[PDB]
Amino acid sequence: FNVSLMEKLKWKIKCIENKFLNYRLTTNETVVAETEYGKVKGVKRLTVYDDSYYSFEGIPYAQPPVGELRFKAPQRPTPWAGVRDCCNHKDKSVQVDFITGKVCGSEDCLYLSVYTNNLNPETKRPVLVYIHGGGFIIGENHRDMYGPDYFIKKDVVLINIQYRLGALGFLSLNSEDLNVPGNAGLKDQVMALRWIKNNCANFGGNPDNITVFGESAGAASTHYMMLTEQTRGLFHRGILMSGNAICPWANTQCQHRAFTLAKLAGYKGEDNDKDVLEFLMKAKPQDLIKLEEKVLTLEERTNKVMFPFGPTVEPYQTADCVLPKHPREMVKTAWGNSIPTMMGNTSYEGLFFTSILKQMPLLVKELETCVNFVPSELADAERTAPETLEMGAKIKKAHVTGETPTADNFMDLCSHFYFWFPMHRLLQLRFNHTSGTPVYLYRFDFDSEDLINPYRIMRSGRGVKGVSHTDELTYFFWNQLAKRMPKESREYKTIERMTGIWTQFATTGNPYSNEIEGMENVSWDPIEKSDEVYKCLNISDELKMIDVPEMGKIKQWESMFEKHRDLF
Ligand SMILES: *B(O)c1cc(Br)cc(N2CCCC2)c1
Repeated sequence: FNVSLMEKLKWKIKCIENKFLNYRLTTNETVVAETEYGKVKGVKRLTVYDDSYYSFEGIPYAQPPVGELRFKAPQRPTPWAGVRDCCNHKDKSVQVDFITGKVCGSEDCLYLSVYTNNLNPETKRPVLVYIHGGGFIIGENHRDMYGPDYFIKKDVVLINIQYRLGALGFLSLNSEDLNVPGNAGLKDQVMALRWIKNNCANFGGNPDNITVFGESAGAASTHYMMLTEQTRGLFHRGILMSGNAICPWANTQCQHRAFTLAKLAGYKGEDNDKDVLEFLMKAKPQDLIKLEEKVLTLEERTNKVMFPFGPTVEPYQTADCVLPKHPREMVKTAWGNSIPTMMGNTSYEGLFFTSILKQMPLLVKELETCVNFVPSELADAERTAPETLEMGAKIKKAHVTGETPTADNFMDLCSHFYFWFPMHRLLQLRFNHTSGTPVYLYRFDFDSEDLINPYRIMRSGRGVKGVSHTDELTYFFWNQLAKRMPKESREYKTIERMTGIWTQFATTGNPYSNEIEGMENVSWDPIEKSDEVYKCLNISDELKMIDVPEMGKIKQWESMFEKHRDLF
């Protein structure tokens, strides 16, 4: 699973190019802004499209979670006299670099970045807050991956946050005396959102008009931020891009896995929460993150647990508790059910798993009965119960198109298991607990290899057709693999469309505007509870409202809950 020497060298070359471009697009125009915690100094930067924006990076929203603060809820940062230099980014959270294979980052990572094309707008502006994905184990707010260069064409304030990843963000212990209930990384997000609420006006933002959005684990995070009581009314729109909290990969009960991690790292002693914590508290952070890949058992991997540490139901209550119940239970009471909401997925999500399939062809044989993809809550432990075989058959008829299952059948199935089916479950649960504010659906169906992002390397997608999970990021954010596209190019037009639609929705709670090219004939209605078939804006070279192509398969997955409706 090591990225090729060829791509490692391409990547090293691109990292160097990025350093020089970043320098070249820096200006001498520094500015100072006020915050609750003291003055911050930022700087204007340029874009390759000859735009410019004010950039503040490395604004702390919490105390560095180091030493005794490791694995704990974030605390408010210490204020400062004088001016804090925010003209440079800070480290990303400790994580494995997927190109190099080496551990990178720092425990000192609780920062956010703020961007706008005008620090003194004549009216206060929509504030968009992006939470990055990466399975809660990788990711950053560095502009080599999430550059604001496209968004700042619009009159908005854009904020990109970091939050703790991996075991450092998501360790969880049952022992109440130890104050490690879990979800430290989601609590990081909460404290970032509180900072934004109370400070965005200083950068020209409207604190009464905040939109939180994210993709993949960032979408699950956004959803968590819409579910938890901790954030009630902190913001006003939400966009879930290819994920939510009901996704099987987006939460896990990981309380037993701390001991395993400790033991991988050399711990000698018994499985006792306090002894385990003390060992983990002294370990080098890079040693723990490097070994995180080894934590899951054969059984857990088989049963489709994707990450050893992630969002979890906390075993006891604390003042900072974010997830006191399972996400489905949390939907039934969520304040965020009553704010304008947009959700979507790409047209071939499962293509994302091309790399894993290449290395483990045997996975395709799982579709012979499909029992491993039956939702874990329904399946028996060995996945041999006659009921489990029955449910797996429903899945098999949904995705296997011939006598022998194919790799494409596998990836199609993945689209539904990991993304479309959780979306369906969320929409149906939400309809029974909402003021009635609208939810809009999109389907991202624009395929190009003329402009890409780094995930395409991770998924072995060079020369591969189809719109994978993460392919839409390319049209939202600058990354170091990008380039200036001709303004009449289909790629450039898609950048304008995506940032336009998101800015339009952020502003009004309605993603339609006849000011967007190609939307002239679009009648984009939100989903109603009585709808048997979901309507979505399909985003390709043309913008077209269609019934969701995935609907039939979605209903087939739902039928597995025929005799278990209370679990749907
Ligand atoms: B999104 O943050 C996301 C979803 C899935 Br499913 C899997 C990942 N990974 C797996 C390998 C690294 C990130 C991310």
